[PDB]
Amino acid sequence: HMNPIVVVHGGGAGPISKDRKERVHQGMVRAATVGYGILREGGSAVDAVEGAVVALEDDPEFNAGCGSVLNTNGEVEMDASIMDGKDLSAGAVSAVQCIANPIKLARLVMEKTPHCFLTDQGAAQFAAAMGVPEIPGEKLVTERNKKRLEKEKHTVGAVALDCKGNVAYATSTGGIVNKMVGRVGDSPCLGAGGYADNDIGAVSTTGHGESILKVNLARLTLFHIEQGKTVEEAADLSLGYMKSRVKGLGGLIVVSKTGDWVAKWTSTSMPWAAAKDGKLHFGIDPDDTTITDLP
Amino acid sequence: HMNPIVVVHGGGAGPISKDRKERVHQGMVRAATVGYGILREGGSAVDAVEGAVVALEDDPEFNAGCGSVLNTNGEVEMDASIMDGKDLSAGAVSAVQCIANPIKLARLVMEKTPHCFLTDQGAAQFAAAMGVPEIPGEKLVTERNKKRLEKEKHTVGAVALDCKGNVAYATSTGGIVNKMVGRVGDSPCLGAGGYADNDIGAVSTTGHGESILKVNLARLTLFHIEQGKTVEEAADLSLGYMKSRVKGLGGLIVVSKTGDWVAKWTSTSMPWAAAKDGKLHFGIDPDDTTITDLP
Ligand SMILES: N[C@@H](CC(=O)O)C(=O)O
Ligand SMILES: N[C@@H](CC(=O)O)C(=O)O
Ligand code: NA
Ligand code: NA
Repeated sequence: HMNPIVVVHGGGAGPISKDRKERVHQGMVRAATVGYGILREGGSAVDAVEGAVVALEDDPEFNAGCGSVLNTNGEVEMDASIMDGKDLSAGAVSAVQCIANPIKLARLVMEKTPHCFLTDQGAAQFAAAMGVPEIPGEKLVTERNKKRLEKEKHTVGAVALDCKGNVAYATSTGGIVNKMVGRVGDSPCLGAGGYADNDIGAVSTTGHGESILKVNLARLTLFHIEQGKTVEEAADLSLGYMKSRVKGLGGLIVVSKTGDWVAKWTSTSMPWAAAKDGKLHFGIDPDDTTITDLP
Repeated sequence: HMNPIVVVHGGGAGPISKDRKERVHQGMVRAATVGYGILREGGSAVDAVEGAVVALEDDPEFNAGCGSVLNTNGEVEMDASIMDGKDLSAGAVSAVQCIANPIKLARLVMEKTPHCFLTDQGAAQFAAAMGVPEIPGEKLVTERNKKRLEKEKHTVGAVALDCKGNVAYATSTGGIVNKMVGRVGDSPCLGAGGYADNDIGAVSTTGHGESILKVNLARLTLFHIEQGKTVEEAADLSLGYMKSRVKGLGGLIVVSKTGDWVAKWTSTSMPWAAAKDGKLHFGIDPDDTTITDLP
């Protein structure tokens, strides 16, 4: 049986407030442990990535679910995708409003529809039909995101490997601040915001969404892994190509089917945490990584 | 400088009857003629692919624009995307309504916004801003498509290389008949419905969208070329993979950076056409190709 692992991220970005680092760090910690606790029971890779991401959606320090950034209209529209590495089954939603957990809906699309990707109004209709509570549009909006929008008006994810050796990813976001209405980035798009294949590995992405789409970052990262590269080498190859070809910056987390894993980025920062073998790992800035025992 | 070449497809299909087959011919020659016309006239691969698909969008005989299949509530929902190989510039729309030419709307996304993908409500507001006409949904609904919907309950593309060596793809669709409200297929998804890259080539795909999304069919084809497989070898294996892994059928058109091209499909039939060196290649069933002179 495979030594299970979960990696998590809370979004590529620039410099982060030191005080905020503590809310983010604890955010990372709680999502990774949630993830590892679901795996602990011998739970599935899909379960673990879904659970990890639900936690980060509910945590207002991260741009997904509650605390999602605001579009040009000062409003929240969310993107999500989830993928099962066994049969490449996938679920995705784009442009969804006034709901707690985009990733759960994405999982609802994967499991309770013959499709893989629902959008905007039909995603809203699907949500209702599945008994997803509509939560007030103001409970997702925070004051710090309001001050983010005003200045400009003048993403979370997880990968897992379960005890049976399956891999999965989950990525969730409110997008980029001051985005057009109905803008869809890479997060809900298979191959871009993440990919998962048992014959290679699983990936969740973050960074400049258009650029991530343009280069199909998640799959590319795996193209390099098939071709015999280490998880690190491949991550640097893929992010380096996104920087070199289209001048976009980003980050990613990845676990291979051998359970070798890495977080690597070309944004200034990328909060990440991984749980493997009863230890929790954490980082924000490159070459600055701490490790603690995980009960 | 290179000889220009356009390849169009009219989508994967089951068996095609007598009447439909010849009508398919006419639409395909029109579109290949418009695209090639553009190419012989110093126009871009992007202009060529856009022109071809518009032709097939306007034509009620094809599943895109006028003549789109209807969703679960008798309404036309359309996806389209376009991509330029030079820089990986791209645009796309998903679940758009009440407009004749979603591919034209996809081009504006590329060239007028800083976004690559719009959906539904957002897409409509950007259409209104760009002056795209707002016709009633019914006028895109044909009589044939009314019939198939009541019967179910009980895609078009173009790739071009230009004289300047730019490659592009376009893909447009009405989706699949009786699709859930707001279901999004491969067609507006870079790497799925298509991919253009001046340094490899361009692919446009068709068939069961959910399969195409999962395997990233278009980008997968281009990967094979990158390994040194020829364009037909590339298509054979990428389509081969969609078959074994996700149980998925469809087809593609591919053009290498150097001029080579093919149409391949694992589905029953895929209407297609090509134009290069003053010749028109056309077929629907495997190896039925009529190579004729273009004046
Ligand atoms: N990839 C996200 C941004 C982020 O990762 O923060 C988007 O463009 O939607
Ligand atoms: N791929 C298209 C349908 C097709 O090409 O047959 C879609 O799923 O929307
Ligand atoms: Na959040
Ligand atoms: Na049409």
